Amino acid sequence: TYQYNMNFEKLGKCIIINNKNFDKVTGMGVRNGTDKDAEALFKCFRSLGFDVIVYNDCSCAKMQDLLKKASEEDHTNAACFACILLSHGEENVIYGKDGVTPIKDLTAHFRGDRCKTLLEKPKLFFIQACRKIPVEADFLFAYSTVPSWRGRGSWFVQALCSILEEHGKDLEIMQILTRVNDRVARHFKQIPCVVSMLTKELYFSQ
Amino acid sequence: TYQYNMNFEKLGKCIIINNKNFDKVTGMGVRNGTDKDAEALFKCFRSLGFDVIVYNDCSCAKMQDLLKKASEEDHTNAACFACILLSHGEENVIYGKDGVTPIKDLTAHFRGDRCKTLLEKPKLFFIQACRKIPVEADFLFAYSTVYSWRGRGSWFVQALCSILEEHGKDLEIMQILTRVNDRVARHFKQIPCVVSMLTKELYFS
Ligand SMILES: O=C(O)c1ccccc1Sc1ccccc1S(=O)(=O)N[C@]12C[C@H]3C[C@H](C[C@H](C3)C1)C2
Repeated sequence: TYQYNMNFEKLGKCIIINNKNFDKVTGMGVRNGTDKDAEALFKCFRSLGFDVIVYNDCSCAKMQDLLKKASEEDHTNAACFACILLSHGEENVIYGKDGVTPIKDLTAHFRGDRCKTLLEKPKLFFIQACRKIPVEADFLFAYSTVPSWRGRGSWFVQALCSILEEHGKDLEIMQILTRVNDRVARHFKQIPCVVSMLTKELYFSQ
Repeated sequence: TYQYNMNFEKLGKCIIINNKNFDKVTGMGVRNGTDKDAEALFKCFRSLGFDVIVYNDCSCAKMQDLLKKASEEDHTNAACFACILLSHGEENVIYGKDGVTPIKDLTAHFRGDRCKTLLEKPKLFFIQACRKIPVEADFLFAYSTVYSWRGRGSWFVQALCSILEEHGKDLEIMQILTRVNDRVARHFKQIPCVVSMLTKELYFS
């Protein structure tokens, strides 16, 4: 009634996009520790139940392509869809190897009026970068820093993954991300932000 | 450990700001039924434990001031502090009688480096736009929209109050708001947004 329904063949796709290396032209730098964060995330979301795919040094044009192609896929048998972005960022834009794409444009592909197969199911978006059913319902964003600090990993992620490894299967999504906020805030300063359009409670299990 | 602490003399002040009437020179419109919502809200946050106070048709002047005066008060005996805005809106700006004041201005007053006594305590902001602890930690915003549609109440408020009317004292803040995001979407379509920098679970008891 109040859980999001999990009685699905699969938990879902989980697209990690690990941009470490950027063209000189951007002025952005090699992002060190991102590899440690893709691994943490890759493994954590494997354990959860997600069919993880890690993209690497992904270009703005292939960030926009692979998410569109992922939204055109059939999700009829998936409980949700996660997507995880590990790049550089500015107000309302994630970076690629060749430039910047608006984050809203990347997520738009999974809107209800486009990705009918992910209707009524959580669309999760986690971002580590420096900054008659409605369509935008059943979305959720976890940005690393309120409008992002990290070779020994990054704070938001080291923490996100710690918390999923233990309570990931026994705690609601907001209970988790909240605990990730306290962890980042106390020590790991910055504070992570969480936007929820979710209309139900998201447990990754039973 | 993981719940926010409520063992305080008071739950906190709750400033409701009910802009129904907007000046001619300003171009904004009557938001009619905001008084049904403000009252709806007055009772809900009254039952919860809040010292709700309703100011009506404020100036952008009065708002930024009225929130500055509020941040400077003493909360050592308060568990949190609530605030509710019922005006017209556009992007990162709230409206008044004389114009618009950016919302960051209203909230900044309660940042960790300003209001030492509401530190590590929930700062709650509910907003209906019709059309080593960090500084920005422990705020929560509930916008009514990501338009926002409304006499006879408005959808966002109607639901928020219903859900609190019952589950206010036995449900975490995010669970409540998650239900308020469901009712607004299905029963009526638009969707409310919820921003949490909370670092703990917020129960009103
Ligand atoms: O500094 C505080 O006032 C502040 C204090 C505590 C929490 C957040 C903030 S900011 C703020 C305040 C109110 C509502 C939303 C935000 S926000 O988290 O989304 N931050 C921005 C930062 C810039 C100015 C304005 C519009 C846009 C760009 C986003 C607020």
